[PDB]
Amino acid sequence: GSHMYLSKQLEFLFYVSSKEIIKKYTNYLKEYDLTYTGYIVLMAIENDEKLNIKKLGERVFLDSGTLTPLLKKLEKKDYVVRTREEKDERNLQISLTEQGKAIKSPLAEISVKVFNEFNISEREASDIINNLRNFVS
Amino acid sequence: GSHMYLSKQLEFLFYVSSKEIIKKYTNYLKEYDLTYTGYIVLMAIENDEKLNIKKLGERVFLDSGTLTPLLKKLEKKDYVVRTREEKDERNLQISLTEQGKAIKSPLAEISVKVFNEFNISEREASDIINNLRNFVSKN
Repeated sequence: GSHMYLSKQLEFLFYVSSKEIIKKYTNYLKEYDLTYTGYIVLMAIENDEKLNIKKLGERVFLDSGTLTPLLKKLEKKDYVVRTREEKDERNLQISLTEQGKAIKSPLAEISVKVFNEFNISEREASDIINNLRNFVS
Repeated sequence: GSHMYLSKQLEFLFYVSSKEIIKKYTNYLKEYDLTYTGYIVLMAIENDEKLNIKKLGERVFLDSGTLTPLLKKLEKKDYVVRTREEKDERNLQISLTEQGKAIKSPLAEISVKVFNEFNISEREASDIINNLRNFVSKN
């Protein structure tokens, strides 16, 4: 009732919620040699798209400290291509490779599998969506 | 139907709410030279508790990869200490120091400030709480 108690409950429940979700993603993704964050990046890059490391970090809310080594990892696995620009070799363009393009869409099956494990009704899921949408406004 | 649709919305919204939340905690934690994960570890350890890096890792959903460096960093700040119980020295315990249990007092003020920023009603907050409590409870 006090905002102190509600805030501690919100803190706890958002933390555990997101961590339980991520743990399930990590389990499904391990056989793809992917982390949850690597998954998020591949899904965020739109297939015919070329984009800057800074624009990608904004879309996905990661700083260059995290993205940079992640991209090299993805580049090693041949899911992303990191092409240095002609004039400024510092500046990098990021795009999906052919297999990076392909493994999206088996990866697109994973979200259904993760959330079905929580066994909530469509109604409960719609309530959570409406809760969180209003929350993110 | 709607399972594919609903799962994408849920994924997105849990991802973005977590980023928005952590961003606000990070702001308030600058003062204290603590990372968000640092804050979470300090609050998770009850003032007079001893526990394994395994068990602490369970609680805060962190593996040794990430916890090991975190603990040594908190230990050099003098907030935590690592000890082995004489009954079984194989068990490496972690517990809070005196000044590690101390500054948990001003840190405990942060959560109210963070969630106040979203400007939701007590009814909305209570409903979020009830819905997430239902979600988490089946693990």
